[PDB]
Amino acid sequence: ATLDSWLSNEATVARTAILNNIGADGAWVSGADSGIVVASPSTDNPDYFYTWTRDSGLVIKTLVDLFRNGDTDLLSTIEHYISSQAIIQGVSNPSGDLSSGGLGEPKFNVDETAYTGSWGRPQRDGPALRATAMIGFGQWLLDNGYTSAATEIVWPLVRNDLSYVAQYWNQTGYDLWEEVNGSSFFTIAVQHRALVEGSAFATAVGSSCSWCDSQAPQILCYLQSFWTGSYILANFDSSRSGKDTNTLLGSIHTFDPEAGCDDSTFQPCSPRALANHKEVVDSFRSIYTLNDGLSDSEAVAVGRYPEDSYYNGNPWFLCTLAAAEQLYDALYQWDKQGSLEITDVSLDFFKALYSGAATGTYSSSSSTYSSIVSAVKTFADGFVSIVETHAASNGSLSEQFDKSDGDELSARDLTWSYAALLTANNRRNSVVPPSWGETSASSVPGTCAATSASGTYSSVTVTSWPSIVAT
Ligand SMILES: *[C@@H]1O[C@H](CO)[C@@H](O[C@@H]2O[C@H](CO)[C@@H](O[C@@H]3O[C@H](CO[C@H]4O[C@H](CO[C@H]5O[C@H](CO)[C@@H](O)[C@H](O)[C@@H]5O)[C@@H](O)[C@H](O[C@H]5O[C@H](CO)[C@@H](O)[C@H](O)[C@@H]5O)[C@@H]4O)[C@@H](O)[C@H](O[C@H]4O[C@H](CO)[C@@H](O)[C@H](O)[C@@H]4O[C@H]4O[C@H](CO)[C@@H](O)[C@H](O)[C@@H]4O[C@H]4O[C@H](CO)[C@@H](O)[C@H](O)[C@@H]4O)[C@@H]3O)[C@H](O)[C@H]2NC(C)=O)[C@H](O)[C@H]1NC(C)=O
Ligand SMILES: *[C@@H]1O[C@H](CO)[C@@H](O[C@@H]2O[C@H](CO)[C@@H](O[C@@H]3O[C@H](CO)[C@@H](O)[C@H](O[C@H]4O[C@H](CO)[C@@H](O)[C@H](O)[C@@H]4O[C@H]4O[C@H](CO)[C@@H](O)[C@H](O)[C@@H]4O)[C@@H]3O)[C@H](O)[C@H]2NC(C)=O)[C@H](O)[C@H]1NC(C)=O
Ligand SMILES: C[C@H]1O[C@H](O[C@H]2[C@H](O)[C@@H](O)[C@@H](O[C@H]3[C@H](O)[C@@H](O)[C@@H](O)O[C@@H]3CO)O[C@@H]2CO)[C@H](O)[C@@H](O)[C@@H]1N[C@H]1C=C(CO)[C@@H](O)[C@H](O)[C@H]1O
Ligand SMILES: *[C@H]1O[C@H](CO)[C@@H](O)[C@H](O)[C@@H]1O
Ligand SMILES: *[C@H]1O[C@H](CO)[C@@H](O)[C@H](O)[C@@H]1O
Ligand SMILES: *[C@H]1O[C@H](CO)[C@@H](O)[C@H](O)[C@@H]1O
Ligand SMILES: *[C@H]1O[C@H](CO)[C@@H](O)[C@H](O)[C@@H]1O
Ligand SMILES: *[C@H]1O[C@H](CO)[C@@H](O)[C@H](O)[C@@H]1O
Ligand SMILES: *[C@H]1O[C@H](CO)[C@@H](O)[C@H](O)[C@@H]1O
Ligand SMILES: *[C@H]1O[C@H](CO)[C@@H](O)[C@H](O)[C@@H]1O
Ligand SMILES: *[C@H]1O[C@H](CO)[C@@H](O)[C@H](O)[C@@H]1O
Ligand SMILES: *[C@H]1O[C@H](CO)[C@@H](O)[C@H](O)[C@@H]1O
Ligand SMILES: *[C@H]1O[C@H](CO)[C@@H](O)[C@H](O)[C@@H]1O
Repeated sequence: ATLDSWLSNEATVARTAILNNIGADGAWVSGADSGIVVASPSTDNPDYFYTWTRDSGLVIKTLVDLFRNGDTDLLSTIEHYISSQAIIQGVSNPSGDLSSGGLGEPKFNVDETAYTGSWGRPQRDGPALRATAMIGFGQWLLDNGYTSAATEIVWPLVRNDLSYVAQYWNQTGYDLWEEVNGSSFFTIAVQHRALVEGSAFATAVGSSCSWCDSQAPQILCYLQSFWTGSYILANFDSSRSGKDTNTLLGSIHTFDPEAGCDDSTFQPCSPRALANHKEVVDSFRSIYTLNDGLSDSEAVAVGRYPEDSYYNGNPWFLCTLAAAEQLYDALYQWDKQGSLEITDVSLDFFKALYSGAATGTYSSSSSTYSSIVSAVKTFADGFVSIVETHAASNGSLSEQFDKSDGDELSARDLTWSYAALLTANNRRNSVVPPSWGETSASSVPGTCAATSASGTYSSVTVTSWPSIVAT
């Protein structure tokens, strides 16, 4: 269709735009140091000309997956990023120093100096996301015989971030949207993931991560509290409803292609994640004029949370794409398992798309399976069409699009918007990320304990990168 062709061309635009936003050769961000991912080239109204640990980590993880799939030209970009982080980790900032909380700092100036003004800090999801991005490259390094780079450069940087996660996971902080000071689903979910793959990586380089091991099961134990019985609570200590795309992001970014539809880890096809998906998406159906007239079986423009007032509260490209990505992941999981199950928890999600839905197990060769996956694929593609409809003619994706007229607003050419497009497109094409070991990390302890474990901190100096040839 035109969606297919638009996506193929947009994926090329997205890759280029991301590179334009990374220093020190990025065309849109002169001033940014080497390997510094800038959130947006917008220097004013709003000023997003800074580097966020979260956006950077999410973007780099996307680039690492493309690289491992054959986009070898991204190698230098990844190396520069890792080199820049060795410096950033040691930058004394309002959150602290390397070993005293500095790693939880949300953003920095593009020249690698600390941002000293007031900001919602700390944001504990950053160290987890940065660790996950680096671990993926470290795995490639190990697999391709560059053991030294993995052991001496990557591992020590990762060890710092994992120590921060294990030490402070059970403390409040700001959510990914930088507004709620409390405890957040997305954050807890990505932290659990980071400790699990961090322990596997530590073992691989001949070291260990005892703190990853003791804390991961406890974080997972706590993660269960976010399920309300009908949807996933985005944050504790909040007065909002709790329906928030924060939860869809938590699911797609902790998706493991080897995982079943596990409720404990909220995988994309888990009854809990599907039930949550309908609750979150439905919360935007009546608040945006842009959604007027659409029925419940049709995709709609999705924002962050229904109570949002940032720029008056509008749909976001990355949030609308996350709604589609969770479904592409679920389709992949159902296909790989050879069946789909409908339970009392997920019945409403399915019934909205296929009125004949009934609880039961449906094999991939059954008529019901076929009807359901077709309906789900159409629904998912629907979200992507809404994005296509509001992107600029040359493919530019801003942070938000107007709730009434769909015009682009807020930060222009948002790097995260482009990475979200690349991942949704990949999943749509059944291109999945490497597994993180969910299959041996979904067991919940019988009793949850408020605890922590302190790891270790040590400053890393990147003397030089070996002549790595990636073919
Ligand atoms: C698809 O096509 C689109 C359209 O062409 C492409 O998007 C355009 O991309 C160009 C860059 O190639 C952008 O140029 C920059 O513009 C800003 C000013 O932007 C504001 O004003 C624009 C003009 O407004 C007026 O005209 C329009 C009609 O043309 C009219 O409608 C409007 O009412 C008004 O009359 C606006 O268009 C623009 O809006 C956009 O952004 C909004 C905010 O994000 C968003 O909400 C909107 O929806 C819209 O998207 C906005 O209001 C210039 O400031 C900027 O100049 C800097 O960069 C150039 C080099 O790139 C440099 O020569 C300048 O000296 C200056 O450099 C500073 O900033 C750089 C980073 O931006 C930095 O690297 C430099 O070192 C330097 O930084 C230092 O100083 C700053 C001072 O603030 C400081 O903060 C730093 O710390 C540091 O010390 C560019 O000229 C267009 O804005 C943009 N247009 C649109 C509509 O988006 C798109 O890229 C294409 N996509 C693809 C994939 O190809
Ligand atoms: C550190 O780790 C410990 C151990 O894991 C954490 O302790 C657990 O904390 C959770 C969350 O407080 C707690 O769960 C609550 O149990 C209560 C009953 O014992 C419930 O009343 C409470 O209900 C809320 O959550 C439900 C979903 O589970 C919602 O359906 C319900 O509407 C409630 O949500 C509203 O109210 C809360 C106030 O609790 C508010 O913050 C929300 O925004 C929302 O408005 C929870 O189920 C566990 O019992 C605790 N476990 C133990 C063993 O003590 C601790 O929270 C961690 N601390 C940090 C900072 O990480
Ligand atoms: C970029 C960021 O901007 C906004 O956040 C800041 C607010 O503008 C400030 O007002 C202040 O928010 C405080 C509230 O006013 C207060 O009522 C209470 O909620 O505490 C808040 C924190 O102290 O500071 C905010 C920064 O912490 C906007 O609300 C926020 O959502 C924006 N974040 C986006 C930007 C990027 C960069 O691409 C992403 O990393 C985030 O995920 C986006 O959500
Ligand atoms: C998640 O992982 C646990 C082990 O930690 C399994 O028991 C479960 O079946 C799933 O694979
Ligand atoms: C599954 O595994 C976890 C540890 O990962 C245990 O805590 C749980 O009791 C179950 O054996
Ligand atoms: C948190 O609590 C656990 C036990 O509940 C300890 O093992 C840990 O050292 C920390 O005190
Ligand atoms: C994390 O916090 C626990 C308390 O829950 C401490 O015992 C531990 O030393 C670390 O500081
Ligand atoms: C956590 O606590 C341990 C023991 O005090 C330290 O070694 C570590 O640096 C972190 O502060
Ligand atoms: C924690 O442990 C690391 C790795 O063993 C040390 O290098 C560091 O100094 C701290 O003692
Ligand atoms: C802690 O560990 C780092 C990474 O190996 C070293 O650079 C530092 O000198 C200290 O041994
Ligand atoms: C590790 O941390 C030190 C400061 O404690 C820095 O000088 C070094 O560049 C690295 O970031
Ligand atoms: C890397 O190593 C250098 C010394 O070669 C230190 O100055 C830096 O703090 C980091 O440990
Ligand atoms: C690169 O190698 C130098 C050799 O002196 C170290 O000092 C530095 O810590 C980095 O590992």
